Amino acid sequence: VQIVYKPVDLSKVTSKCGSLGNIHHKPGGGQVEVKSEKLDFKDRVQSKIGSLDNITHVPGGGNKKIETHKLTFR
Amino acid sequence: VQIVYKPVDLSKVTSKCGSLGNIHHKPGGGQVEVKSEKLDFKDRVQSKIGSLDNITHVPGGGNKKIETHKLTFR
Amino acid sequence: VQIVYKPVDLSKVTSKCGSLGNIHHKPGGGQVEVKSEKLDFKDRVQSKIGSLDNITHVPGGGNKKIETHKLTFR
Amino acid sequence: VQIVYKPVDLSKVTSKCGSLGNIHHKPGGGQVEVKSEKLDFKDRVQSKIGSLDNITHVPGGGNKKIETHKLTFR
Amino acid sequence: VQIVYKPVDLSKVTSKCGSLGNIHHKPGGGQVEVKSEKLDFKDRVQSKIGSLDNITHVPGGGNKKIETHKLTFR
Amino acid sequence: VQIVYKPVDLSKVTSKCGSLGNIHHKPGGGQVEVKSEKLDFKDRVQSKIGSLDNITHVPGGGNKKIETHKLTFR
Amino acid sequence: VQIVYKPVDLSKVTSKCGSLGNIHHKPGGGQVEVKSEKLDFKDRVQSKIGSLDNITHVPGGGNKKIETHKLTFR
Amino acid sequence: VQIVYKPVDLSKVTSKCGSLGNIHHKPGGGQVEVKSEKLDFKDRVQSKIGSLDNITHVPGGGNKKIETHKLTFR
Amino acid sequence: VQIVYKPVDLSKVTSKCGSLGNIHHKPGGGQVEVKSEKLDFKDRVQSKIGSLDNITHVPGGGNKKIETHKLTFR
Amino acid sequence: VQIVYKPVDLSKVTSKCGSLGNIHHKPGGGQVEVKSEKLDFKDRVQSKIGSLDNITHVPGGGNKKIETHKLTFR
Repeated sequence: VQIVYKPVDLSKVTSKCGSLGNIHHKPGGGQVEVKSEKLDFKDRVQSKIGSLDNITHVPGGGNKKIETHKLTFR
Repeated sequence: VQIVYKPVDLSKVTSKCGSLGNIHHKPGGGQVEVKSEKLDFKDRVQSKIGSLDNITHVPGGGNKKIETHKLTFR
Repeated sequence: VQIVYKPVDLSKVTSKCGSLGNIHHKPGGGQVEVKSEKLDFKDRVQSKIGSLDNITHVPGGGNKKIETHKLTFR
Repeated sequence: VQIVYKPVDLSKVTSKCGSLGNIHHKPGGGQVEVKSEKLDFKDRVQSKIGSLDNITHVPGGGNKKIETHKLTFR
Repeated sequence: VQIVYKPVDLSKVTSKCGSLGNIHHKPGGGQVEVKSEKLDFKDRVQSKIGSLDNITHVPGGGNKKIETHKLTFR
Repeated sequence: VQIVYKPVDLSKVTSKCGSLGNIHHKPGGGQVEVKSEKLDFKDRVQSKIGSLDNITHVPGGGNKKIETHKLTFR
Repeated sequence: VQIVYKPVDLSKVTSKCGSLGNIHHKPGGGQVEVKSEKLDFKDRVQSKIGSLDNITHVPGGGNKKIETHKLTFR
Repeated sequence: VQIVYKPVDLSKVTSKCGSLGNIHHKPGGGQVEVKSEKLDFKDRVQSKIGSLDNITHVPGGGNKKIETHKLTFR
Repeated sequence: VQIVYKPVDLSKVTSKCGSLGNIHHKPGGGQVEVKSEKLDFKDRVQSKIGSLDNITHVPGGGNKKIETHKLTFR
Repeated sequence: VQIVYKPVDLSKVTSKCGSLGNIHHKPGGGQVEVKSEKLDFKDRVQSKIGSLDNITHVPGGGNKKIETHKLTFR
């Protein structure tokens, strides 16, 4: 029983951008009304209730590598 | 019983952009009204209830590699 | 019993863009009204209830490679 | 019993675009009214209920390769 | 019992576009009214109920390769 | 020269209504596009140019008497 | 030369309404686009140019008497 | 030369309303775009240019009498 | 030359309303864009340019009498 | 030359209202953008340029009498 785990990974992620100019985020907010009474969350819940919200994201490169290696022997 | 796991991966993701000009995000917000009473979430729930929301995303390159390697021996 | 897993992968994703000009996202928001009483979510639910929402996405290259390698021995 | 998994993959995805000009997304929002009482979601549900929503996507290249390699030995 | 899996794949997807001019997406929204009471979704449901929605997509190249390789030995 | 102006006017306008029930005015608006260059209005002009508009009028009685008495001696 | 101006006016306007119930005015607005360059208005002009507008009028009685008495001696 | 101006005016305007119930004015606003360059108004001009606007009027009685008496001796 | 101006005016305006209930004015605002360069107003001009505006008027009785008496001797 | 100006005016304006209940004015504001360069106003101009504005008026009786008496001897 011989298991050889040898992932040869050569990877490059490259973003080339000269200049990012005028980014204008001007939002006139509104109205959010939320009515509830009983909220039950047990395990690993991500919940946003009644949000007015503004996200301006300007990453120079925004590159993301996700690598998962799982080996299980039963 | 011999298992040879040898994924030779050579990968390149390349975005070339000179300049990003005028990005204008001006939204006049409105009205969101949500009525509930009983909310039950058990396991691994992602829930957005009653949101007014504004996302401006300007990544220079926006490149994303997702690589999953799973080996299971039963 | 010999299993040789050798995926030779040479892949390139290339986006070349000189300049991105005027992107104008101006939306006049409206009205969203949602009435419920009892919401039950058990496992791995993604749910958006009562959203008014504005997404401006301007990636320089927007390239995404998804690679899944699964080997199972029973 | 010999299994040789050797996918030689040479692939290139190439988008060449000089300039992207005026993109104008101005939508006058309307009205969405949704009435329900009892919602039950068990496993792996993606549900959007009562949304008014605006998506402006201008990727420089928008190239996406999806590669799935599955080998199962029973 | 010898299985030789050797797909030699040489593939190129190429979009050449000089300039993309005026894209104008101005839609006057209307009215959507949806009435239900009991909704039951068990496994792997994708459901949109009561949406008014606006999608402007202008990818520079919009090229997508989908490759699935499945080998099963019983 | 004798002018006797004696209009004996006895007038009654009567509207009897018990109850006015559900009046529902929900119109999905559309699009109006009007192009002109030179507009000249001299005396007593009433002009509506490029209107999208919604009028809900529910008067309890809506009674209107118009009485004009003109006597001219030359 | 004798002018007797004696208009005996007895007038009653009567609206009787018990109750006015549900009046619902929910209009999804649209888009109005008006292009002009030169507008000249001299005397007593009433002009609405490029309006999106919503009027909900619920008068209890809405009764209007207009009475004009003009006597001119030349 | 004898002018007798004796308008005997007995007038009553009467609105009787028990109760005014639910008046709901919820309008999702839209978009108004107006382009002009040169506007010239000399005498007694009433002009609305580029308005998005919402008027909710609920007078208990809304009764209006307009009476004009003009006598001119030349 | 005898001018007798004796307008005997007996007038009553009466609004009787028991109770005014739920008046709900919730408007999701939109977007108004107005472009001009040169505006010339000489005498007695009433002008609204580029307004987004919300008027909720609930007078208990809303009764208005307008009476003009003009006598001119030349 | 005898001018007798004797307007006998007996007038009553009466609004009777028991109670005014829930008046709810919740407006989600939007966006107003106005561009001009040269504005010339000479005599008696009333002008509103670029306003977003909210007026809630709840007078108990809202009764207004306007009476103008003009006598001119040339």
